[PDB]
Amino acid sequence: PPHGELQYLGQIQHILRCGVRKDDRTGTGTLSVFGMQARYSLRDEFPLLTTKRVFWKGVLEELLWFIKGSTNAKELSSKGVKIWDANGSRDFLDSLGFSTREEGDLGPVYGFQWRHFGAEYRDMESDYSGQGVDQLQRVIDTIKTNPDDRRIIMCAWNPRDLPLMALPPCHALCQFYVVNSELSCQLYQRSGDMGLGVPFNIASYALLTYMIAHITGLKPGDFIHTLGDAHIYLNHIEPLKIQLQREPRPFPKLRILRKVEKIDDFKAEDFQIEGYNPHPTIK
Amino acid sequence: PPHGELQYLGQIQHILRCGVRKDDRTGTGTLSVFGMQARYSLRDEFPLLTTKRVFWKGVLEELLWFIKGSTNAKELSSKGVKIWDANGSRDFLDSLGFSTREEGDLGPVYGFQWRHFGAEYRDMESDYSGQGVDQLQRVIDTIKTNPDDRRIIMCAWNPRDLPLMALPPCHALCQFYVVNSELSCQLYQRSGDMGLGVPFNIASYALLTYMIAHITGLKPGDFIHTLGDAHIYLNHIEPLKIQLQREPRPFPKLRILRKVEKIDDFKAEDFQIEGYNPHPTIK
Repeated sequence: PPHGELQYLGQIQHILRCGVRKDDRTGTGTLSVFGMQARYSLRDEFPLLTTKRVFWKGVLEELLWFIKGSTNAKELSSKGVKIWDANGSRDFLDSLGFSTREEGDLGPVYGFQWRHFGAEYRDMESDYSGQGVDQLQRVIDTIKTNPDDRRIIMCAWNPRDLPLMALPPCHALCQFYVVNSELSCQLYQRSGDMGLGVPFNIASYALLTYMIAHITGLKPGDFIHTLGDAHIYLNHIEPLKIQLQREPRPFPKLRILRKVEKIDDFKAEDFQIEGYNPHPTIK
Repeated sequence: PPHGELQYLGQIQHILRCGVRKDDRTGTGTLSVFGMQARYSLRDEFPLLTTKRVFWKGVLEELLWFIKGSTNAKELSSKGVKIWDANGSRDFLDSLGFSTREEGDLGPVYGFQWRHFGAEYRDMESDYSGQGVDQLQRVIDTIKTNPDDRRIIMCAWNPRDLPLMALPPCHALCQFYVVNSELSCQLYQRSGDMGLGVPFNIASYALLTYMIAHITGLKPGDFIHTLGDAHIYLNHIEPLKIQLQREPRPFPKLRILRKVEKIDDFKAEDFQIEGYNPHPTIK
């Protein structure tokens, strides 16, 4: 019965052995392979990497933040997760050109894209209800009425809204799949920081799958992860070499205590990870 | 060198040997698998299904037709290809509830999105010039300026252009990757028919590569075909079993004759296949 984390650790083995140098927007060089796909099981397990601590409080905290549609990093920075705030700051904010944007305004990110697609973006405080298109719900719905639908997709990438967001989504699209009352998900990430980012995503979208299988009375299945430019920065090569050695521990279990009906009602206090024992630190 | 067709024939032995039963729309049954991804090398050879002849014409024609930005199926039938010709009648349009829809009108399909993403659609005829986001052009554009950027995505999926669209996007999106003057492309298929569909789609997106490469003085790298719902129609059971017997023949060579500068000036007679040796179909 092979372990899930070997899938992730394995992809790293590959990137290191065959990855070619490639710089980014900041020109920083990285080793990189293009086009990958891992399949983590969600069956009474939770793919929260064990060869290194994963920011669970962030994973959760941010996920709900999206569900809320909130597109103001200042509405998450106060939730105890400062992994966006630097995108709303006057400096970088105005730096992008939107010098006329309010401090904390990230723009049309996932949140607004998951509930108000195509919706003319006004502001991070502007009312958008009935405004646009909400796929997060439409996804939920379809699952319920016709789970055979092989077009239960939820795109967050918007060519129109692209040159207006704090930064393009690394999450192109995710299409849900249902068979034998099990809820499978496939996420398509365009870019992927196998070092300090990818693991945080495996969680984030394993979580959502768990939340929806909940609401829909479905049962968690397989979470397929597909990447375009899979890379790792050079700083990380050394650390990852060691972590590459650590043996993967048993994936924890995710349990929701309060039975919820409206996905929009879910609350941070509604989940509790039990059994998360990652390895100390590496650096 | 490990044959590449072993991939397709490799994904098929799985679909059968492990696929569950999953019926669909007009509801025939089919064994399914969710999450797959083959990698096809585009180095000095075109990935053309050898175990079974492929309608290279329709493939070649369809593409140029997509570049055109045509939503008129008849326009594609005119070149002697009747694949998208299903909807080319007032029978299908009304079947969805379309009256104003003058026969042949496929709606805001792919070409309309490629060239006019988010554009306001009226019908086949209208002058959509400058209306929307032309992912296609903007793609070849970015491949020349800075091919190091990881945002070369061609999204043909749009939630607001779905209810009006004819046949939903069986290619949610695709992403281009360049490195060391090499051009690679991975296509995301929300649903693929491993029987008589995938072969075509494969060749159909490999070509677009060869074209983009040629226009940007780049060399065809890899073609990552990432599938979502990969299924084998029950009908196609018996045949595909034996097709799994006839060892795969050398992948074709698509030699370009002349130098188009941009995809748009490409002509049907611009592609000469060399060495295509496909098996003799039975049924």
